[PDB]
Amino acid sequence: RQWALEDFEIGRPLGKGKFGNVYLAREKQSKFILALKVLFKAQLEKAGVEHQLRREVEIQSHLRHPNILRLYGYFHDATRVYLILEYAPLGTVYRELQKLSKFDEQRTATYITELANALSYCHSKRVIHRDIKPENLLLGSAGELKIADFGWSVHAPSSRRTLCGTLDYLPPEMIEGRMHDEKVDLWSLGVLCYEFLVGKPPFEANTYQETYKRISRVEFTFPDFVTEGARDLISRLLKHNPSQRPMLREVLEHPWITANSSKPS
Ligand SMILES: Nc1ncnc2c1ncn2[C@@H]1O[C@H](CO)[C@@H](O)[C@H]1O
Repeated sequence: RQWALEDFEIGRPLGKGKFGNVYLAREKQSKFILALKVLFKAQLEKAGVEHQLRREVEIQSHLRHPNILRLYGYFHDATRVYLILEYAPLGTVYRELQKLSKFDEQRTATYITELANALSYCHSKRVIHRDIKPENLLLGSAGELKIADFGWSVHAPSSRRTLCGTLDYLPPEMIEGRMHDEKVDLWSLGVLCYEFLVGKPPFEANTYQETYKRISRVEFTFPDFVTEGARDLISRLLKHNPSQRPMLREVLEHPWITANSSKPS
């Protein structure tokens, strides 16, 4: 229940983040393989994330889902923060997107279904992720999608804010500073589905200021190859009005999703 660094053997780095680095690790006692994410307190303090970390650790620990990355434990070096995480052999969706350039409809539909299932579970338990991007999505050995990086996640409805980072996956309401609900995740689902098929985010721009306008205006276009079934789901998800956005169940039962999805709703 209480861990120390000595209990682990550290391997190659899985990932780097401004706050920290993620390492492959093996628990000595069990030979269990897992990902160890290392954060210095000092980097952490300057930003007011110390409370943010507490929210991430608590929510992820008590959540159990096939499509949600598992947090096994946490401990603190003097002074470093260590997170013990499930290890995903197939890596990030973001990496997969770079290699394939774009995802086929069958693969896209499956990720959405898995995402939707995980989100339904999250929403049921009163959790909203609020930050869903391919960099935050991991792949299981079976190749199943697993959601991760719950830091920005919070209980809703809530007012938690845009200043620090890229706006590509943020809803108009969050960027505009209006209070937001679970619908924020539905918007994210719409952005991801578009990015998977097109290979780029719908509101992507050279400029932060320009992206802000695109999101607020909600002006996006479809390449010719995107199917009408795909367009319909995307258009429904990307709605300036959160109330107009469909429920997760609606997404799961959508004809395009049902037809092209390997995994059942
Ligand atoms: N368990 C893990 N397996 C593989 N990569 C991971 C894991 N946890 C975090 N990462 C990587 O480290 C980054 C920081 O969380 C992620 O965006 C991802 O690239």
